[PDB]
Amino acid sequence: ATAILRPIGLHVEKFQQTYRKKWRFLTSANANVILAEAASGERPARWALTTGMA
Amino acid sequence: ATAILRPIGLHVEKFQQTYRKKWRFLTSANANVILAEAASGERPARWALTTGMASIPWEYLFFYMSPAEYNRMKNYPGTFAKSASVRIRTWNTRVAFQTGDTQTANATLNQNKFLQVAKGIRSIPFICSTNRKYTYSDTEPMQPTGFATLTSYEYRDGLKTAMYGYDNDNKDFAKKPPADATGAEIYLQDYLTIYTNDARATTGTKILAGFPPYKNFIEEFDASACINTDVVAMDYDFSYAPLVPQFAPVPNNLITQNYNGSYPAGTKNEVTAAKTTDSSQATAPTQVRNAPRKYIQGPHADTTFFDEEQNYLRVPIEQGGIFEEVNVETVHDTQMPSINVGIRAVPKLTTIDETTQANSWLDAQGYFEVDCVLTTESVDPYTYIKGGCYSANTKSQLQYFASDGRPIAKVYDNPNVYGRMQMIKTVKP
Amino acid sequence: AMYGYDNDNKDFAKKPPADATGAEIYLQDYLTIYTNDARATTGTKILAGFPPYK
Amino acid sequence: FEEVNVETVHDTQMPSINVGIRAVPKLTTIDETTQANSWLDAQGYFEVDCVLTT
Amino acid sequence: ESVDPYTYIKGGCYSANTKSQLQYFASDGRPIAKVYDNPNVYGRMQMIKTVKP
DNA sequence: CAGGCCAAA
DNA sequence: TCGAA
DNA sequence: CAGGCCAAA
DNA sequence: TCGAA
DNA sequence: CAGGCCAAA
DNA sequence: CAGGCCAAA
DNA sequence: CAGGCCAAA
Repeated sequence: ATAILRPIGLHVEKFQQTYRKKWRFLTSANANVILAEAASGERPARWALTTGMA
Repeated sequence: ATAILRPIGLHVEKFQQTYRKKWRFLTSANANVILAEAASGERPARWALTTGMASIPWEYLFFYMSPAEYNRMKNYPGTFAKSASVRIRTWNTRVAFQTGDTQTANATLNQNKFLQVAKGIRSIPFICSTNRKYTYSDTEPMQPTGFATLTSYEYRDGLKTAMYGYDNDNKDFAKKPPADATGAEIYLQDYLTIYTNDARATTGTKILAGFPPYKNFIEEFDASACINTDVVAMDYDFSYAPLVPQFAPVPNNLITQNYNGSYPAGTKNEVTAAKTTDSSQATAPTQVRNAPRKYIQGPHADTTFFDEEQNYLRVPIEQGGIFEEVNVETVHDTQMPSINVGIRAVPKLTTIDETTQANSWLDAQGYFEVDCVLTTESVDPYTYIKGGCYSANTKSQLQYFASDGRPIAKVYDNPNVYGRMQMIKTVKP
Repeated sequence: AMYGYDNDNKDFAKKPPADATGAEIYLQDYLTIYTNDARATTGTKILAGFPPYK
Repeated sequence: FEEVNVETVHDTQMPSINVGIRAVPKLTTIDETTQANSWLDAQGYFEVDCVLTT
Repeated sequence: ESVDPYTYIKGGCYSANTKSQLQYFASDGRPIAKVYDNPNVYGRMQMIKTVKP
């Protein structure tokens, strides 16, 4: 029995794209210093310890 | 030495899409009858010989993509149709047991059934045939007796309407259900016609050659043994077929004063040339460069053709020679083969008093399943950092334009000249 | 149509039991595809037509 | 239907079987490019064997 | 990745019903989205209303 | 290419 | 183990 | 033995 | 490399 | 054959 | 020892 | 991945 028609489904077309970038970053070596942050609104007063990793 | 950077070039993204359709066509077996066509304007008086092979419109875009696919394809600039393919298979051919006439009909179980196929008739220099629609007689539905007023554009529009239905808001929506949805058949009504000069009104010297033997250029098969068989299989790689204009490049006039500078092309022909010929031999052929043309994208774009969608069903997909690129290129004229298929008329069993062809014919219909595929490609350059896609300057495209503003395009409906297609102004829809 | 009527029914002679006779049963329920009728729609319209159910 | 037993439940449905013969166009010619205007009568013959286990 | 359905014959691309997408919205109309700038709670990100540019 | 979506598997 | 693998 | 001619290849 | 070998 | 049911595994 | 916890894997 | 365009080879 020859099949003139078959369930070929929908004609769905799928596209793929890729994006490449190269960046150069300069980061300073900050000291580890304790800074006082005042309370404001919902934020309570807290001590802050900075770190040099960007 | 480590390389932190390398010439990675541009970020060009290429998309490929394919479109598949399956159509069922019914073609009647017209008789071979000579019809007189009166002279009108530039057309001289001519005798017309009808033939029963219906044409397969595989050179047009609606044959491959639905309106939704075409509307979405409009959103991808730089869309070039790379290839097309068509396969025609034949099913059981039907022949009437007996016609409406009953006094002399002589119904018969036995039947002779022949199928004619033509592939290169349109490109033959001397045949000068064309595709026409007839008006059949009441007593003999297989005997044409004239020509219908429907042009090729109207015929293709009606065929597309039969294929894809109407809009939901149209009042005639209930008339023609979508064949692409139902799987029904579509009666083909455009058939081949051979032509010859009508010497009756000619004054002076006359050409009395008659019709050319066009039967020597067509295949013919026994339709009884062709049940469920592949008859036609054609592939066509398009030389140049821009469906959507390329991305508009960044103009160099806003940056550099050098934009108008010239540069030597050498002996190479960088500009396409139009050739005008006269088959009446009253004037020698002429080749003209710098033909009137204008850009199809950019600051001074003229997108009349694509806005009019002439390439959907009014103009064939293949448009080589029409479109020029500013890139260092080579261009040659291109055309597509013409597929004609149909059943030969079956003579009635009644006897004939004199030696001549059949006077009456049995009704017949051929059943053709057509599977068509169209493959296209698209490009997005991403040349500049901001402001969307822009293409390179060398990718700028121009199209031939008439002095009155109408673009010039190929048409396959007119008969060929010198085995070549003819350029003509597009007509506004 | 498949199983006939009860013996006390007046219409018992109309439809013999197909399970007993082996006769056929004409089917009368067929599939129907649907699409929106945009003729009376006011404002934006959906003009997609029928889906390719084939 | 739910049970008081510690259970897992998911929605269920059955496939729909549709079978039938396509209409046969009449041999008469048609003046314009469109589908068939008249059709020959046709009937398909289907033997269905069904089993249910409980 | 991208997808074009071509579900219907005419009128451009239309997707299936099951592909319909909803987004969380505040009672005032501003959509809700993830932000990685605020500190985590329970090792989890926090949903917050987007601010109009 | 039918059973809770298919363009997922 | 509300298919069933 | 169909695509810019075929009687050319 | 406006088919394509 | 006992632990979120057993007539399920 | 980075992705909805780590002292679980 | 430079020489008459590159997203063609």
